[PDB]
Formats: sequence, C-alpha cells, structure tokens
Amino acid sequence: MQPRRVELWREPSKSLGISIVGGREVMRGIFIKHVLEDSPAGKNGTLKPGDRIVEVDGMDLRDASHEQAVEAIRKAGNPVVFMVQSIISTRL
Amino acid sequence: MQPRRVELWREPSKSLGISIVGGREVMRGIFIKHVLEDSPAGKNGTLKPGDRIVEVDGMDLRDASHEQAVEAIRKAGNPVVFMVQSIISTRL
Repeated sequence: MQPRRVELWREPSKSLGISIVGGREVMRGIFIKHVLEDSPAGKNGTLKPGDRIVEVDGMDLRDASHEQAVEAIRKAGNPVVFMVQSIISTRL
Repeated sequence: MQPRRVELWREPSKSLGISIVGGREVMRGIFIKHVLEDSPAGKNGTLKPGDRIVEVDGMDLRDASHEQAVEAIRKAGNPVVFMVQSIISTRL
C-alpha cells in the first residue's frame, strides 16, 4: 500500500510501544516488529508490525542504520511523526 | 540468538497462525510478521515476530523468494519443522 503519515503522541513515563528491527544484509530496511496494544502506538492504531519506517520527524531513513533510526525516534519531539509503508505478507 | 528448531503441529481446518514477509531488496530474508495467539503457532509459543525463517522442512530458505517460502510451508507435512533465528531489535 501507499506510504502514509503517523503522528504518535508521547505519554509521560511510557515508551512509545514499538520495537524495531532492521537497518543498513538480511533486512536492510527498518521495520516495526511489535506494537504494544496498551501504548501510544497501540492507541494510535495505524502503525502495524511489518510496516517499513521510511521517515521519522522529517529525516529520511530509506538507507539508514538501525542506530540512526533509533536515534531519530529518540531525539524526535512530540508528536513523533513517521512515514510508513506496508509490505506484502502472506498468511499461513 | 542461536538458530533453533520449531515443530508446528497442524490442526484441521485452522491456519498455522503465522504471517510472513520478505524474500529474494528492503527485506531479503524471510521473517515472521505476526503470530496468532490462539493458533498452532501461538500454542507452540516459541515462534515470534521478527524471527528469521532459515529452513522449512529440510529446505534451505536462506536465499529464497517469498514464493519459495510460502510454497515450502504449504507443501510441508505434519509437523511443520522450521529452523528460525531471532534478529536484534530495539524497544522504543
């Protein structure tokens, strides 16, 4: 599907509620591993496992390292603005 | 972590309870996207989102296409035997 914008509003003393994997190579891109249901990301509802993170707070992450992505997200203000894109998957 | 063996026992009229992403390139490797809690994969308990699928029922999937992996899993007997390896992730 098409790339889309996600604005995560931080909550004090809570993590955003995502885990990320990947980065600059079995998984070059940066992707969402998990989303905690009872969390900012869960409450948002539009960020999903398997979503590729293409930008965070204006910074291009399309050829980024795991560290650059982690850093971009941690140093983002509020809201944390992602551009994400879903990847094709198969249910078995 | 180390590669490990997972034996999924199929249940009649139920899907295995996994979704997979990736394949032969933002995600070259084959990885578990989702595991349904109330399913064979969920009941097993040892297969997790973010796990790289390296073999299925004896077939090497280390340079496999999405289609080859889907096919390997669908054509597997019972139990469906995976070799998987976790990838590093970061919680935010």
